[PDB]
Amino acid sequence: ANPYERGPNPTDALLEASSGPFSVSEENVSRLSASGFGGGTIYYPRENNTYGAVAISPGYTGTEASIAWLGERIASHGFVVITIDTITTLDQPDSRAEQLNAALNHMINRASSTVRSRIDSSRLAVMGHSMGGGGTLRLASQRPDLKAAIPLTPWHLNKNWSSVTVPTLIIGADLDTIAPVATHAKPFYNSLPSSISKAYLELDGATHFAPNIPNKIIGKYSVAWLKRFVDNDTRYTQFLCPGPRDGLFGEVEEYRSTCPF
Ligand SMILES: [Cl-]
Ligand SMILES: [Cl-]
Repeated sequence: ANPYERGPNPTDALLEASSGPFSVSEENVSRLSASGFGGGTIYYPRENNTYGAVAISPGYTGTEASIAWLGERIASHGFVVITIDTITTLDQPDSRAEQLNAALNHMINRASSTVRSRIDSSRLAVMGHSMGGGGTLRLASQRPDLKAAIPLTPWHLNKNWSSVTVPTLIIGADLDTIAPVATHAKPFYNSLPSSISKAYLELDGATHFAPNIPNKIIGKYSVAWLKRFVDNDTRYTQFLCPGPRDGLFGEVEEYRSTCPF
């Protein structure tokens, strides 16, 4: 049996809820004590166990407030999650990649024993919004030991991510005029190797700012992806394969994947 399984057997309704089954506490990280990034908040499950750890970046002009809901929701499904502030809010994707890496290292090495005792440092993931999603792709290309990557409405001038080996879920937004899916999210997904576990989920009726507002579909599929790949939790394959409905009258605009994985 899988030693990394946490929490009850999942259902659609459990993943769509505003909170998962774990109570969550928070640890503040000050800007100055955050070596290589701008501080942030660590959310963790109160139940003592070891969990995978996730670092999440905002985008250009964004602060951790724009991603806080998602950090707390993911932590409530059984993850230690840091939502970061960047060194400046105008940092570019490849800078955000370095800061995500710094934040992972902070959680493992420099956070309190309350946080560190709950982290399985061999099971790490990264996520980010917009330029933070571009930073997610860059770090995933640089760190094949990561267990999952989730770029949310990502922006990056580099379209070629054929070097990425990490299981990657790209979430695009159909109405996005800031990082249009035709020039960012879809080219990124298409350049990822066909031989990795990957998926593309395009939200219906959503703008670039959809990740900054509590969103049932972003929360559901982020958690399912992290469960399946950070925890190797095959109880969550059912949500990814075949995935959300995308036909006429569907849950999303489009879903693609390399299932069965
Ligand atoms: Cl949506
Ligand atoms: Cl929603």
